[PDB]
Amino acid sequence: DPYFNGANGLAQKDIIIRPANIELDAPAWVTMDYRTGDIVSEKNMDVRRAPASLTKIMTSYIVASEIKAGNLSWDTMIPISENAASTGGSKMYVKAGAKVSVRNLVTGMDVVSGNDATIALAEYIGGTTQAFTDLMNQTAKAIGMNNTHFANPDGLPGGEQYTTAHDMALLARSYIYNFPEAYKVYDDKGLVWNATKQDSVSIADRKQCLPKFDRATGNVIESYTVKDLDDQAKDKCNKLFPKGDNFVLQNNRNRLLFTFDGADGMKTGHTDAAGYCLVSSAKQDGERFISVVLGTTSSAKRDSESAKLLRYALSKYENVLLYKANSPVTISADNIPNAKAGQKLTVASNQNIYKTVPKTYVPYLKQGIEFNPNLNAPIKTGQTVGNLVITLGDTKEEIASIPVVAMNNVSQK
Ligand SMILES: [Cl-]
Repeated sequence: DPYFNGANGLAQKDIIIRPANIELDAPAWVTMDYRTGDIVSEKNMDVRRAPASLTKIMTSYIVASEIKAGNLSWDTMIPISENAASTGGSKMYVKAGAKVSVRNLVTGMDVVSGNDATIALAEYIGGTTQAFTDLMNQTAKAIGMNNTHFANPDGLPGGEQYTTAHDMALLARSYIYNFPEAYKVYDDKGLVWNATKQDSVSIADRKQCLPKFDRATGNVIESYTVKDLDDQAKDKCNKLFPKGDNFVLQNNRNRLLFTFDGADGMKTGHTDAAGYCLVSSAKQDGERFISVVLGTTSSAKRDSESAKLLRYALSKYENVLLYKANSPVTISADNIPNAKAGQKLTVASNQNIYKTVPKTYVPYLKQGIEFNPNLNAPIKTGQTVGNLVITLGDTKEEIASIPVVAMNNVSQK
């Protein structure tokens, strides 16, 4: 175009937007992608703080492992000791001398944070609660939680007791991966618990019948309140909600289940030493993130600040396979010193580069080979010659770096 001056200089290249460093007033947090393990946001992620009921995640972790290993099943009926039934704090209200299934006890532990249920599972798997705590600390070392020490199975304060946001994210990621069925329990909205029979009722079964409960005692007054029901569906309301049976009704106190779209976990906790804490996970279009927030001064901030982290990660990041393993990258070998002029050099790594990167970076990433600057011929097949490098645009800034190995031979002159 001869009727415009300086169009090439007037044209505006798109400006790459880096994700801004998020700011919360939580003393510690971490946000991690599930499939890559990459950390996209964190503060003080290795500072040791009190665990509170996040301890119950490890207890639930060990319960799932014993089920997967065949030493336990969801159907197994555990006796409730008087020690378990009488533990204070959050209860699911299991009675001493009763038998309760693993499925019910795990639901009480995960959804209601019941200490009596946690203690009942611990006594059964470990014998004593002390022995079970030792198993918790061994399992923590095996997962790689190197800054974590539990004093008991339920997170009640007392004794040496700590974890980190990074360690809790490692535990959660392992939980999602190894125990997907047990992890589904954390998405339960609440627990409808028949304390008389010592068994639960599906929340869906409650919404069908809509029973009437005495406000002051939890005793069922009416089995069904629905105006029109089938005679046989009416009797199933009468069997699941008898007349006079005592019921306890509790919601899952992870508010994110109700407010955050795609949130399916995980666990809350609160002591004076730990503050309000939340391990949470949200999935949106195949992309799952894990967030841990520790030490907030209120439950509302605990939920507010966790949602900010999950929304920030889910909307600004992306999983990309930057390098497919065993992919050749060939270049001319003439420039490398002491090399014969005829030959070429191919390099490759047996590893992938699968990384969580900002969405805004993706169209600007470039594969590059950074050779050892002192590389001269001869070089043998299987010799390490440098790194495969992912850079951002035409700059030298590196997003990923992986050592690369020689697939050819070069002969010196
Ligand atoms: Cl993911």
